[PDB]
Amino acid sequence: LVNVNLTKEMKASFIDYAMSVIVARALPDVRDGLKPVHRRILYGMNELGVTPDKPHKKSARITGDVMGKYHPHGDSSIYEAMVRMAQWWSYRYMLVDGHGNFGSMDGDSAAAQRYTEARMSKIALEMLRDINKNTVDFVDNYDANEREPLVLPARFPNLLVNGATGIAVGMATNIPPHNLGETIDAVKLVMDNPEVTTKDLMEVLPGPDFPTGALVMGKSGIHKAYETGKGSIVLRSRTEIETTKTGRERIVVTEFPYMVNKTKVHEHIVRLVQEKRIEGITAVRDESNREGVRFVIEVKRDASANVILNNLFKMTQMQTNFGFNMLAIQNGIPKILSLRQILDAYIEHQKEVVVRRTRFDKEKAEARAHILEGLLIALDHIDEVIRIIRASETDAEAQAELMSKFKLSERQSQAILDMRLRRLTGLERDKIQSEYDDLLALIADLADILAKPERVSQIIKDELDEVKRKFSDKRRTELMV
Amino acid sequence: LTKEMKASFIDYAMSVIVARALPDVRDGLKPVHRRILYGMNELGVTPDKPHKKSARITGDVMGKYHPHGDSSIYEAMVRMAQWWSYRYMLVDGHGNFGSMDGDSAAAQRYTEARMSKIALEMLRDINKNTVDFVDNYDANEREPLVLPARFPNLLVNGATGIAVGMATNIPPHNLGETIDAVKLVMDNPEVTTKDLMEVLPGPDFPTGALVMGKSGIHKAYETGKGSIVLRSRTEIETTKTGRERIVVTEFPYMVNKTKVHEHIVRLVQEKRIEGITAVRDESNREGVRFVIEVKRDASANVILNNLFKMTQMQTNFGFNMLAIQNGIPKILSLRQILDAYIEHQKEVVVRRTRFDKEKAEARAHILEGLLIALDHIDEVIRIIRASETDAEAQAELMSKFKLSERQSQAILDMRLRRLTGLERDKIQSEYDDLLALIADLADILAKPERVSQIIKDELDEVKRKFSDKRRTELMV
Amino acid sequence: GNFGSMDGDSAAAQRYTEARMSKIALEMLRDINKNTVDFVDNYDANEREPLVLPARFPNLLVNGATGIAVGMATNIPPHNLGETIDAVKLVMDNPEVTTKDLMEVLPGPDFPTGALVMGKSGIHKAYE
Repeated sequence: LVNVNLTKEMKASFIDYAMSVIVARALPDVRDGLKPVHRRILYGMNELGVTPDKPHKKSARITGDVMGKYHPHGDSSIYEAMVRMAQWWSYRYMLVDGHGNFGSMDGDSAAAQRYTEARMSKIALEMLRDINKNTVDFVDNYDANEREPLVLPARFPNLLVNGATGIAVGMATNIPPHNLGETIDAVKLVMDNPEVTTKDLMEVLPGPDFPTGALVMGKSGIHKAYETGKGSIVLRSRTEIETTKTGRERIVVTEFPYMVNKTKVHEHIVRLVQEKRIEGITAVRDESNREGVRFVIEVKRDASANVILNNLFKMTQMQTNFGFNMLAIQNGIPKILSLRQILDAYIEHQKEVVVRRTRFDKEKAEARAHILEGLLIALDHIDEVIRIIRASETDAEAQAELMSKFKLSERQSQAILDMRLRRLTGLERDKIQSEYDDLLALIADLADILAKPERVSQIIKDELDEVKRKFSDKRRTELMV
Repeated sequence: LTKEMKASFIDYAMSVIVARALPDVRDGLKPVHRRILYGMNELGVTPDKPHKKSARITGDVMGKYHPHGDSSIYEAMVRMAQWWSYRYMLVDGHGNFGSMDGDSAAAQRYTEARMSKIALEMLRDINKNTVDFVDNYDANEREPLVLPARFPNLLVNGATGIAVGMATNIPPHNLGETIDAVKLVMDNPEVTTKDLMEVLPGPDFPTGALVMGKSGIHKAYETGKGSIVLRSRTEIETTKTGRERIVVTEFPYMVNKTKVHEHIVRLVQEKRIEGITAVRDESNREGVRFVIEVKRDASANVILNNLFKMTQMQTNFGFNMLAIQNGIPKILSLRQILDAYIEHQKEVVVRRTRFDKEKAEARAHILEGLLIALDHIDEVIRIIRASETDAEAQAELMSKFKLSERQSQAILDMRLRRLTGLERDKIQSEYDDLLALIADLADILAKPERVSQIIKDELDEVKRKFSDKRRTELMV
Repeated sequence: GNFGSMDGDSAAAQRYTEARMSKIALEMLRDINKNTVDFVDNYDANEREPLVLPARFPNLLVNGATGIAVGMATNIPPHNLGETIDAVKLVMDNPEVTTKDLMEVLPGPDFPTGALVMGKSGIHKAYE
């Protein structure tokens, strides 16, 4: 069978086994927290240029395209994450704009692979634009040729606020979600104020949010989990007693906390009927739910319906003991972070992002500056260089005489030599001079941004406010003590 | 009314006859086959690349024109692959085409073909405005009504017409014999029919036969009417047991072996010579082994004359020998094919000369502008520095020297690489070369015999490239 | 598909041209093995085409014809089939019958819509 005798290669293959199973499935990353397959989806959708501006497209074709541009990995988790980042209700924020059959929230994952027709959302335009941006190393695949980026850089801790699902690999962890607006607020307060305290930002930060809209009670678990990320908290559904025209009372729920089925709990209600461990209950009904979710339990008189609500949030699954585990990974090794340290690593990432983008733009401007330096030096002593080309013979003689007379490089001399008559009007000569000084002003501006670091902070805050303007984030949940 | 009905009769009869009856004198190439070769040249894919297996070619053909069947277009393809029927050669192909056997190759697109070697030089000079064009009914692409030629294929491949008024037999001939006939009529406008007997000893076949007559050939090349003998080859050899064995290789043309053999079996089996149960007619993939053995107490020659009376081993092959030119049919003789091909090639060469003068004098005008630019430069530079517009620069150049608009703008098309003096001498050298070639073409245009010499040049080109002998062994 | 019923709207949906035939060609012609009709050859003169349509049936006598504007005009007006079979079989078993006694067998020239016919002098002229 095995007959493998060398324990050393067993240990080495076992370390690669463990770390590769880590790297494969979902991890608390530095910059996106995502699966690498998510990164694959995003980078393929970007570099194919499939915008939401353009119309919809059959997406299983795109799935096979990305699968063929990448490794021959299995289709299952691919199509799973394809659905998951198109599910509007599960992830708090919108990524993939599907068009087909999914199942709403009640245990029917419709998997119509033929009908896989979709687009994306407009938030990847805020997520990543690294076309020219020297940011991230690449790994090569098909006989080691074609790029794949290591990480997903951004200007945005959105995926902090999204939430994570990486549990069964080694030890368990997740990321519970918040909303974005007060996140922007507390972040900018740390930006302009690098020496703030936790609880004063808890004054800025409400509870961990949920897309359905949850009733939150208690803050001791909030105190523990904003610090150390461990503990379960209690969650209740928006549930009311309503009187009829007859005086009969009605238990009316609006939503539920996270990871709840209507139908499994409904079967559990029918159990509780036939289990004969709860009384009073008459009608278990649910209709018209697509204009708005409306599930109604209706109970006879002389029953103490609020005590029955107490019995619901004691024994039924309507009560939620929602636990946290945010056990981080920063450059491979597992860690654990406070809410400050997350944003700190975000800050220094934005530092490196804007610095490297500015240096790429710097080298753009420097190269074009050397171009226009050569142009203006050609404009200096024109007829002498006319005599030069009327005299000399070769590339070597021309470059030697131009370097002796004007101290320029070879490419500069040849770009001089590539000047035609139709770029010899004094109009375009002074337009060269004008755009030359424009780029000089841009170089000086970027050097001034290199002088002081806080301009980066200010521009980040500006475009955070732009995103919060285009993406107003009202609340949906409710916190109590 | 009835005059308009007569107009419809005349015009529609012209449509049908020019459609599917005899082609022009100028090409000898039927317009179906003409468009086959034109679209296969406009495939562009060389015969050097391996020849294709597709009906996409014929789909573009049917997009070029709607017939009463593209299966007939494929029939035209296959009948131009019939080397055993139509001579050398118009198809570079691979697929099933059979022989003169009764073969049915239903695999239509499954055959391979592309351009052929003779077609390559046969249809050059499209890029020289030599031949006129007409638009299709589809109003999108054009087509030529005639073709340029490098030989009278009229004589190379014959004609087997249909009787719309009457059909037409035209026999094939030989390559180099036709070349010698061209040279003969070129050197002498005073040739005779015996001269034609010299440079053409006789019409030949891709298979071979025997033509015993002489004056039928004489009336064929003079009157255009007459019938000949087509005879099978006969070889009388000795069986080891004493039988006058008959070996046959050649045959009359358009004569399958199969039904002839069946009628021979019938004539045996109708109370006649029945002891000839010896018909060894096989192994014909090396050649033709059509061997019988005459029975004992019977001579071979009587059975030979009886099968000549069966009109299949000896056949009166007639000739109608008609043609189409200037919208009319015509009874044929030589100095008509001959002078027609001569003056057609005159048209082609002279119009090619005119087009080459067009290109050469246009480029000469360019290099005029180039050398006049390279005379004096820096003053033009400094006056350009006193300007800000290419229209102003054009007006400045018109004030400076005599140029064209194209010349002025091409002088504006000068980077700094253009500012040397060696390339001045190079442009001057090619300028004098081009002036010398223009004067050469003008002197050739003031030379009638030089055209004939160019015709001799192309004849010697195709003669060094190819030749063919008389495979059809003819005794008279 | 789409045709238009009888009121001047010839629907010509060439894309929608989806069809079958009727079961009467099984009575019309079965010449597979049947040495009946010469053939003419087309694409470089190879493939068959029959000269005529033989049958066992004068059905197309009873159908009707439309050949008018070519030279002079002619048609074939239709009958029905049953009394046609009757009068034909009477001529078969009786080769020496008269016209009007078969007009006793043959009603007027028929029409598919169902027409009111008056008069028989034109019937006398046109059957002759």
